[PDB]
Amino acid sequence: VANNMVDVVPMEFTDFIVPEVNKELVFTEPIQTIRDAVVNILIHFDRNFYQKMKNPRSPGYFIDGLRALVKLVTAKYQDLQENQRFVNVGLEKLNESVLKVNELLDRSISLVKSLTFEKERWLNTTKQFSKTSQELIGNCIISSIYETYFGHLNERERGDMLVILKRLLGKFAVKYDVNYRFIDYLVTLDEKMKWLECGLDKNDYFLENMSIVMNSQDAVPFLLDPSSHMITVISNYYGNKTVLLSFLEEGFVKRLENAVRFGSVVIIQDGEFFDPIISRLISREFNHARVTVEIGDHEVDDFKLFIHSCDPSDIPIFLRSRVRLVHFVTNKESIETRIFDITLTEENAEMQRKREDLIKLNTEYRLKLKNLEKRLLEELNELMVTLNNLKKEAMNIEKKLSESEEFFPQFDNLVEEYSIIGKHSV
Repeated sequence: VANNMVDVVPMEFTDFIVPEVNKELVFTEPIQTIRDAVVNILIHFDRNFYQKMKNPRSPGYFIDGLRALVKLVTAKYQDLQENQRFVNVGLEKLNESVLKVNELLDRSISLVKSLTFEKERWLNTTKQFSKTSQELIGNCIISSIYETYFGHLNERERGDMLVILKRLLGKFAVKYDVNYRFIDYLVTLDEKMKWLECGLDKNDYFLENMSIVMNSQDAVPFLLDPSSHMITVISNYYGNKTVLLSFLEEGFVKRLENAVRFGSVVIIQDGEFFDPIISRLISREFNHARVTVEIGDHEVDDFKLFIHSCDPSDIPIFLRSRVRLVHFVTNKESIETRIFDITLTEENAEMQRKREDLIKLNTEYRLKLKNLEKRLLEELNELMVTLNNLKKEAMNIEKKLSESEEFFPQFDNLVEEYSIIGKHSV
């Protein structure tokens, strides 16, 4: 099943070294390509996941994870292919311009130095894209698994399962990122600003949960929010598009049929009292004629569905398999993370502000450097000024990275001295 799912997407783009593992640890055909290693890794993760969560085990998580893996791999691989084509064309254009300049003593020395700097930058970029290509499949596994398995987890168990996943990636010799983060890699600053202005909590966990809620295009999202603030933030996010509803209301059939005819976003309250009338809609068993679904006793033809519930105590059978289960329930790990964050923001706001501003400035510097590189490559298909500006931006980025590396030991010492306070408060 996994092989037929992953044999449609180009995976065999990077090198692979065959690891030495036990014969009992492998399940598919002997390791010859990327696909068998990916399947072995993900089935080992599935077994370890069902061992950790401790009854029959539904294979729906496997299908959801395989679909999300396909989507993440195709999107990230397409983006990396465009970036690699762009840097290759840029290197070719730079080599042609250098040859033309050398064909036609201070100016010659400056041109030679600029060409050498451009060649060194191109070599460093080639190494960077090579590392990114080797890293790509590992990051895609991390992201899709995080999307389809880690929704209903608190922070500590989520981190432990991520540790298990990177250990499994290391065992089958598939490289990944030592400092992976969903927010930094697949969320930009504009979505962060949008989420925070809509009324979201400043903690990272609720941001991640909202991200996997709005990045689940296959399964319908389930929200277990006892404090019911996600209803308000979704209302603020969607504006007038929200149509709030619950099973307690009598006319839910009329409201849903009007909504699906209009195509509005619907949020359902009281998730513990589900009615199977919309089981066709939550399962997306449509018929293509025009796309039609059968709801109730009458056939009905940009519609989204959300489920909201304030019951942290029962999820209906087969709904938990047809939904994306996320949680907004505070636990001991959440308490520890929140008190750590508030302690950090109350002891020294200058260091936190400097770190955040440095990260944002590095991102803006990278964006400006990419824009300037695209502009100069478009102009080529003058040069010294753009090269000097790019060198200055790279030097500023390196200085900010060095400052962050030097301040990282201070953060580690703070964590070491404040774990006592964290465990005491818990």
